[PDB]
Amino acid sequence: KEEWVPCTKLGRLVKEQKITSLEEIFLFSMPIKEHQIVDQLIKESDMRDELMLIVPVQKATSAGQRTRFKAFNIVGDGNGHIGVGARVGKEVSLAIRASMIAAKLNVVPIRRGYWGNKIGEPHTIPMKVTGKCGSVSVRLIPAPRGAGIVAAPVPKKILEFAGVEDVYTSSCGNTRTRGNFIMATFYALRKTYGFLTPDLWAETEVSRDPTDEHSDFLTMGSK
RNA sequence: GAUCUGGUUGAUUCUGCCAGUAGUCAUAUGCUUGUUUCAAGGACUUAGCCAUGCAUGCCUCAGAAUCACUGCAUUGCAGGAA
Repeated sequence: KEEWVPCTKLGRLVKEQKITSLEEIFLFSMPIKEHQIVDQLIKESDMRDELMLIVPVQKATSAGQRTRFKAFNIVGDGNGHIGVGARVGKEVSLAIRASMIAAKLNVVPIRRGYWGNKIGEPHTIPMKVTGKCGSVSVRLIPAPRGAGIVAAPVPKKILEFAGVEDVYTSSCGNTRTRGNFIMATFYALRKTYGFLTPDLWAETEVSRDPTDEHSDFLTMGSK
């Protein structure tokens, strides 16, 4: 690795021990634009990467074609973090790198609940949801203990990395376009904190953004 | 186990069929085979045609005994065929 010097207010606060988790970030809903902030606050040997898809892309020109590779990369942790990203390069290893980097800036937390009696730790989404990308759409359905992941290959990875165990699924549209299939399943998971349930409502006391709190630091850093 | 993949373009997103995939006391047809338990089997086309043999008879203490029938006894007794 070649070293990090932060260009963001956020990044400074992460690079010293003030912000010690990604849930502080997630709360006040600040954007992450330096991949090193996800590296810093998530322990190593607990991230699981992999490449869902690598694929050629062309364009037409005079004399012949022009070729550019492309790639999809998915990343996350079984405590409820996941992201996805896809990018392009004119060589192979390029697109690989650029995907991984992208993916670590679309990290989003995932909420889990129960199907029935509340015992143990949550193994399943609390509700039905949907996502749509392109024509192809995806629906995720709660299921009881031991039901397991009943899904196609493509979705099953998304779910497994999230920390969702038992589930069921179904889809419509052309599911054979893989890039859209991925992104659909991703948009699905997101919306479990996008929906409001009697578990919550209470009008919680709200808190100041880390920037306000730690403002002392960031002033000195300017000088 | 409330699931999918390949094929229309120079490349992309759809619609839509074709092809792949798993069962079936559901039948046929090739290749192949060491032990044991269990079990369907001329229904599909022709409810078309049939050689030969067998497939429904029955007697007890208790309906009719002169077998010219059998045993024992010697003029009676017990079996008793068709």
